[PDB]
This record gives sequence, C-alpha cells and structure tokens, in this order.
Amino acid sequence: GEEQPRLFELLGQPGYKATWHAMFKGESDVPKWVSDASGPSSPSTSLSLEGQPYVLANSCKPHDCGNNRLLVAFRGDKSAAYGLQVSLPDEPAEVMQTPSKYATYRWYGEPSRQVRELLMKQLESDPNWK
Repeated sequence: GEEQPRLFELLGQPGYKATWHAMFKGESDVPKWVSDASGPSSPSTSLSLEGQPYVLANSCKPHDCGNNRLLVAFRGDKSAAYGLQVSLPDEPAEVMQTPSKYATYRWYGEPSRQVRELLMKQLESDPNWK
C-alpha cells in the first residue's frame, strides 16, 4: 500500500473529479456533503485487490464526523469509482461501542461484493469501529 492524497485533494485534480461526478449519475436524494466530499479526510491508500488496483479514500461530514462517514474506491486507472456512505444514529450511547450493529449503509457506483468488502475493510480500519 502507498499513501495517496486525501479525498478533498484528489477531487481537486481533473481526473478524479470527473470520475467522482460520473458516479452520481441517476442517483437521487444525495446529501450535498456526500457529492462535495470536501470535509475532513485521512490519508488515502493505493493497494491491490486480487491483482486489481484501487485508491481507497475517505471523508466525513464536517462537524458530524463520527456519525457520517464516506469511503471511496477509485479504480487505479481512474475509469470508475465506488462509494459507501455510513450513517449512525445519535442514540443510544452504545452506538459508540458497536457502531456496526446500528449503521445504515448506502452504496454508490454499484460495486461488486469484493469491492463492497474492500470498502468495509477501510471503514473497519478505525480501531474503535466494531
């Protein structure tokens, strides 16, 4: 794996910007923060999945970061992107303990099961995520 720019940085580049835009074609009721994907973001990673390259990026909703997470997998060649939006409720307190049991997921780009799993692994890289 190799460090890559953060999502807001990637999306400033003409190539990633265009692939991202294309991902939302035909989608309805997409929150502005998701299509913008301009909020806090930790470093991305380029890696391989069974010999196919992806750039795995993340962001979260400004000022509601823990409860609103975005994970993205761009193909290495930038020809397609796949996305995962994670939503957590505010209550009960145990959401913080086992967020996986409370989360609602929305998928973008019609990812395969294997790409879905790759995106879940990125989410699960947070040591508090369980």
